[PDB]
Amino acid sequence: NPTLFVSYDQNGKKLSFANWISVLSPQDTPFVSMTGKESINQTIFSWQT
Amino acid sequence: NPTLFVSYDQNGKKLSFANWISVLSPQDTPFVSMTGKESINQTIFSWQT
Repeated sequence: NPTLFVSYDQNGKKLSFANWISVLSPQDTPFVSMTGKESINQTIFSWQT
Repeated sequence: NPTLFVSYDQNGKKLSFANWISVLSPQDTPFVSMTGKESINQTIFSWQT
């Protein structure tokens, strides 16, 4: 094999990959977290004022 | 036309109203929350100073 053995002449070398993923995702949701839930039956709802 | 049932084609529909009414007309009236009232008989009253 080549005279001088260096990192560029290596085959079958492990990847040294990282076992995680940078999940940089904001999901605060301040509004929906305090609005409130109310079930309905139709696709159109109305109210009086 | 389509034998399947779709919201746009439904005829008998329960409106699913809100079951209340919203009114914001203020009713504070602080000046009426003063000292109590005083019943009288005649349409003209008076006092000495």
